[PDB]
Amino acid sequence: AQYEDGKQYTTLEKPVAGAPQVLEFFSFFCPHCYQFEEVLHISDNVKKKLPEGVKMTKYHVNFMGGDLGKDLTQAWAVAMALGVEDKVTVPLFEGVQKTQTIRSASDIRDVFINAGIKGEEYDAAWNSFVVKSLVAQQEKAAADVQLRGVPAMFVNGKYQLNPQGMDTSNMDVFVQQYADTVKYLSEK
Amino acid sequence: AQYEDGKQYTTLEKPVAGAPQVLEFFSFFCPHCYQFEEVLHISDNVKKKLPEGVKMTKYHVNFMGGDLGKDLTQAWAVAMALGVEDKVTVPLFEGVQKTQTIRSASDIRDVFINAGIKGEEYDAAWNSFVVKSLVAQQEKAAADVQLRGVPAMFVNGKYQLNPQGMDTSNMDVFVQQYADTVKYLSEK
Repeated sequence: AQYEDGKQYTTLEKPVAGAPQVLEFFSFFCPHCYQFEEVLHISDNVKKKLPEGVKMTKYHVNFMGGDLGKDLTQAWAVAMALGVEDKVTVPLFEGVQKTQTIRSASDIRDVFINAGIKGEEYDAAWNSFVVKSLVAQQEKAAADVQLRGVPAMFVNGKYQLNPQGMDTSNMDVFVQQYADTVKYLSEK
Repeated sequence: AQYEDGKQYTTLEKPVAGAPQVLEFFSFFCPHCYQFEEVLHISDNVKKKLPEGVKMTKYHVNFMGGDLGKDLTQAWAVAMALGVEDKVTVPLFEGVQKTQTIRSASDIRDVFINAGIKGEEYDAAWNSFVVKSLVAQQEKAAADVQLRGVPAMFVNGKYQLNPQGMDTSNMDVFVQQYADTVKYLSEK
């Protein structure tokens, strides 16, 4: 590939210090985020391409979905705090976008219960200051890269992936170009 | 049910002349479209309640899918041209969203071949003026109704279904409310 700023990636005007090496932002209301998760498996394929020691971080954003949007950011904080992201990502995406059965915080709670998280544990986490701090961390991270939309990925707080500039004829070629761009940027 | 403008349906500010009597839009990438068609069977339930003589039309759109999305819209034109919608809708939805076996146009072609459409016939239709025209027709219809998202349904180019307010405490009752609304608008 001939990597070029503006094509596969763009460069932040003011790089963020102490940023995660690979930082993804998403919303459970975001249609492309649904595709990135269920059909393209972007995070898994980026992980596979990168060295074993690279930290990948994934944060939820507030600006899709009204009040339920805020609740989902708090729920994603719960998931991070309990380490159950992989248990709830699909039923949260599908509950919001596919079946549209997630309408309130109670419905979000039911998803966690059905994914095996004990209700008492969910409630304790939901109300915890660990979770409150993770909510603040997600919001600050988005602010720091001046985030305007999702999905988004940032490498070393300097470079932003530009999927728009990639080939969309074949799903697996798209994923390969995306992951290979992350690898190129990571060792930049 | 007591029908009111703004409740079960809305009224287009700019009516579309010569529109199909009942016009549905969808995308094979769209999870709620999968829900509508593969789980709720909205098209089929609407059809069953429609007055005799009222035909249903269904067009594909491309909001998410880039070049592959365009391929899907052209493949849907082939399905319309060949009259094989009822043979390929299921394996196309499953292949895109569930088994992730549809990654490119070649995989779409394989679905038609497996459904009984010979490869040379699929290709002849793919490259036909009829299919080129059907692609233009799908695009133009979406533009005419100022299509914002999918799924969507329009009656007589005048009325837009509004499922948001409908009873969703029960997917069976939702389907009934939705199909009854189309029947009502068709009679108007």
